[PDB]
Amino acid sequence: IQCSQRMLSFSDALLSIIATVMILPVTHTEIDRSVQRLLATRIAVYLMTFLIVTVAWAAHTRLFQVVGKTDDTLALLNLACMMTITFLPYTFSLMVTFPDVPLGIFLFCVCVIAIGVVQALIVGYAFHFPHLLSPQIQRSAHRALYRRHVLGIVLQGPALCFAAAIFSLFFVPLSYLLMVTVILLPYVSEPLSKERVEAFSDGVYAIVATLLILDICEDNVPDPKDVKERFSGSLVAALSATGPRFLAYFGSFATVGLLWFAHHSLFLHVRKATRAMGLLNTLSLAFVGGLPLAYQQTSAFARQPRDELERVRVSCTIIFLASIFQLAMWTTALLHQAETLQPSVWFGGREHVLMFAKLALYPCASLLAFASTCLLSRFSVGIFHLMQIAVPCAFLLLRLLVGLALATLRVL
Amino acid sequence: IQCSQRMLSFSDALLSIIATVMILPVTHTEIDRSVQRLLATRIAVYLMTFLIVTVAWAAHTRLFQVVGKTDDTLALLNLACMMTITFLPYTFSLMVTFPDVPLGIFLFCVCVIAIGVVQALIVGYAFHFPHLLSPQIQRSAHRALYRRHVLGIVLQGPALCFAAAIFSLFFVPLSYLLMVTVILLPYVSEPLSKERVEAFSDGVYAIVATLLILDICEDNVPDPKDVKERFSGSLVAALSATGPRFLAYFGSFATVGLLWFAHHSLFLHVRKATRAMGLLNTLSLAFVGGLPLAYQQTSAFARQPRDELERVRVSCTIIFLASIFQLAMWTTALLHQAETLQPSVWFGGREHVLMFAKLALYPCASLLAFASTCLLSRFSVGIFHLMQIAVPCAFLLLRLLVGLALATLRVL
Ligand SMILES: CCCC[C@@]1(C2CCCCC2)Cc2cc(OCCCc3nnn[nH]3)c(F)c(F)c2C1=O
Ligand SMILES: CCCC[C@@]1(C2CCCCC2)Cc2cc(OCCCc3nnn[nH]3)c(F)c(F)c2C1=O
Ligand SMILES: CC(C)CCC[C@@H](C)[C@H]1CC[C@H]2[C@@H]3CC=C4C[C@@H](O)CC[C@]4(C)[C@H]3CC[C@]12C
Ligand SMILES: CC(C)CCC[C@@H](C)[C@H]1CC[C@H]2[C@@H]3CC=C4C[C@@H](O)CC[C@]4(C)[C@H]3CC[C@]12C
Ligand SMILES: Cc1ccc(-c2ccc(F)cc2COc2ccc(CCC(=O)O)cc2)cc1
Ligand SMILES: Cc1ccc(-c2ccc(F)cc2COc2ccc(CCC(=O)O)cc2)cc1
Ligand SMILES: [K+]
Ligand SMILES: [K+]
Ligand SMILES: [K+]
Repeated sequence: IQCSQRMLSFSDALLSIIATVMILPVTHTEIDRSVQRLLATRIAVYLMTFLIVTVAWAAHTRLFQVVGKTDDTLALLNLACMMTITFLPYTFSLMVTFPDVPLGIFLFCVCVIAIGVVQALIVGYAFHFPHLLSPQIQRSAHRALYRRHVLGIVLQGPALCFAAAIFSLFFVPLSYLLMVTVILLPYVSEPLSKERVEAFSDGVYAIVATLLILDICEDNVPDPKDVKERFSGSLVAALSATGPRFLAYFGSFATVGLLWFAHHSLFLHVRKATRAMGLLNTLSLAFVGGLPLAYQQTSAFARQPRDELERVRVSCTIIFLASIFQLAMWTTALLHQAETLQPSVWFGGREHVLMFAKLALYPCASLLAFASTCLLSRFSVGIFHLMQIAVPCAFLLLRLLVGLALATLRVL
Repeated sequence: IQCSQRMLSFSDALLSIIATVMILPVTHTEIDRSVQRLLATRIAVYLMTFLIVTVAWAAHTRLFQVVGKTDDTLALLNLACMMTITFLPYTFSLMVTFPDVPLGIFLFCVCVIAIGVVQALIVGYAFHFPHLLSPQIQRSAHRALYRRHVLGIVLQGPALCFAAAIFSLFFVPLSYLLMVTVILLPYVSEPLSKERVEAFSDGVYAIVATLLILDICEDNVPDPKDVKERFSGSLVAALSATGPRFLAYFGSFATVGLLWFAHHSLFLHVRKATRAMGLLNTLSLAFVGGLPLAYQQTSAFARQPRDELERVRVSCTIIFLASIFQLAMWTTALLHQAETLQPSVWFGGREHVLMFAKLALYPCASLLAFASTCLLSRFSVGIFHLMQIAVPCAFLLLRLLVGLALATLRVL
């Protein structure tokens, strides 16, 4: 019997890595209609894999809410569960690459079944040793009903996927129907641990922020032969062609760091996060993962000014979605502010307006940038760059801006 | 004023990613003397970059031990510090690629100076607002002397690097001397936060464990055209050629997960980790990062049985080092067991022998495998595979094995 915080932290790290694995094929896509189709397919695959892995992570988190403590065998079983979960993105990609081949569907169903079987073994071991359960379960009137219930919840997905694996040899669309039902039913027919959500979001933000520096380190280190031959021995000339990559990395890191700053400030005032906030956070992270692609597109070559307008608009849309989902989380938590928010950030509270401005800095900025792309298109990219300069400073002097707005309201 | 656990957790995630960025060029090296030289250079670069980034992380951790709580401006300054640290591996690689070009040394010195300047700004802001400091520092009557000491500690590195940047235009070896002095002096002339060490190790283990699955997802998804052309439409035939990659991933994940299990069990019984344990943990993680390369080599083609012997021996050496440094950490903590270990794992304690066996499972296994590579070489790879099967099971039934050993001692 031992504490289980570090094991779940490791689980969150692994699950964030597995959720964000599928953004690498997107950011590595080369910048004609075939390229656009490939990019759309890769974006769709990334979104679906992120949603699936986040569903698996949510199931894991609400599984280990029941299993209070951990043990050596529980740690090994959790490691096995993590290994089985790590195959979700690759196997789903193989599935969607060959939709009419039953082998891909069979492999996806087998992966989901393996995850469910390991989780069922974990639950069975936990209930066989009651000291590992949470005190509420350890004391529950009918503890074994909770088992009959947790086994059903855990094994519902494996059963539907097993039936889908059956139907893949006879009727593939039916396999698709039950496979989508696996993810649909738990939400279409409860609080989520705030520590797990915080750790998953921190992992996702850390991974997304440092994608471009990883890529630059892997590829964009100048080669001495090319330095002495293409750039005539001038290392600064060699690094000049790499400059757009550095600018894209700086922009992506600044944006993702500021979004994480807003998220961190939001969650420092959350007492307990409902699953609606969990869904909104999942959507926010899914759209945050697309920021490096937007920055790569904007920093890329501009064949025509219309291409620059389109890329600036796309980047603004991605930023707007990624931040508006955080704003939606904040409003949803405000709806139940009695039990979800600290007294400081309640309606009319001390920090209410400050937090509102902190979470609305980015959506409004993206909205005005997108509006300028249609009204002041001649300066579009310029104002976009101005935004990249304005937003961090607005974060630096947010309290001063809020005080100025309060004074303006006071004199009005 | 707000709590600073999540900000430091994000910092640990970013720093682990930055520390482990440089193993990707190693695991992408495909395996005549030119290839060996390239692999040796890449391994040396990875080790040096990992050591440098771990030094930066240690400086950050012992910086934010002084700065107790955090604020909005402190969070933004920490983000800037993280961004400046993210350029250490790339700039060091550019430095070592062009040793005689002063530009690389100048860029490395500039990066270190920027990190130091941001940290000095953080310290100055913290001391200007005393409520952000730790209570020890807050109640101290020598706050000015404390500020002077932390400014000196933070800015020592920037000054030496600035002088090295001066000497790069006049005497490059002198720049090398002061640049190595930057890392040498703080250790050649104190406890380290256990949470920070745990988070950094968890990040490193999660990154190293899932390298091969990331690579497989990026590259090893079969292409429909090649599936229908090179494998005559047989998807199982296409996946068969990918099988060695899956085996290497399974082996690497199993080993890294078991090493993390031993590390987690070790640190669940640590009251406070001294910096000697920090150095040993740094070495252990540095050698853990080489496991995917060893597994890739072993799973690769065997041109000659001698090549298989050499690759098995290299993998065994890497595993032995990665686990023997954990064992050395455990023994060092046992030296000061009064203040570093819980009473259960003291000499003659309840869990002492169990933890000893848990941390010595892997070093002894690697040692016997390496010995068999010289005594029973005919079966070498076989016993190596047997080890990959034996060690996890030994972890599953470790308590039973320890009880059997205790009974054997009892009857003796
Ligand atoms: C207060 C201003 C500087 C703060 C900032 C920190 C603020 C806290 C979070 C981490 C990032 C942010 C920021 C933004 C940048 O955007 C510029 C895009 C390139 C470009 N070149 N021309 N137009 N755009 C940025 F470039 C930065 F370098 C930095 C930093 O170091
Ligand atoms: C209990 C035995 C299996 C445990 C293990 C899990 C147990 C929970 C913690 C993480 C590891 C580990 C493991 C190791 C493997 O490597 C052996 C290569 C075989 C081979 N080599 N060459 N031909 N065949 C392994 F292969 C596994 F499949 C599994 C698993 O599923
Ligand atoms: C054979 C391998 C590949 C997969 C095995 C999956 C099958 C055997 C497992 C996975 C989930 C399981 C099901 C989970 C849910 C229920 C509801 C319960 O009231 C009756 C048993 C039943 C119907 C289980 C039967 C067996 C089951 C379908
Ligand atoms: C090229 C530019 C950007 C780099 C600037 C770094 C230089 C100017 C800074 C960085 C660290 C600084 C030094 C670190 C601290 C001390 C100790 C103090 O008792 C005297 C000043 C002195 C010696 C500082 C002088 C200026 C210094 C060397
Ligand atoms: C209803 C059902 C469905 C599927 C499986 C199954 C089948 C194969 C497999 F590999 C693993 C499992 C799941 O692993 C366990 C599940 C439950 C239990 C405890 C139950 C009790 O106490 O009666 C222990 C282990 C079992 C029961
Ligand atoms: C001696 C020295 C060394 C380096 C710099 C320097 C220079 C540029 C820069 F951007 C930041 C810094 C460092 O930033 C601070 C330094 C000190 C203080 C506290 C005041 C005190 O007691 O000296 C607060 C912040 C300045 C003085
Ligand atoms: K590459
Ligand atoms: K990574
Ligand atoms: K990668």
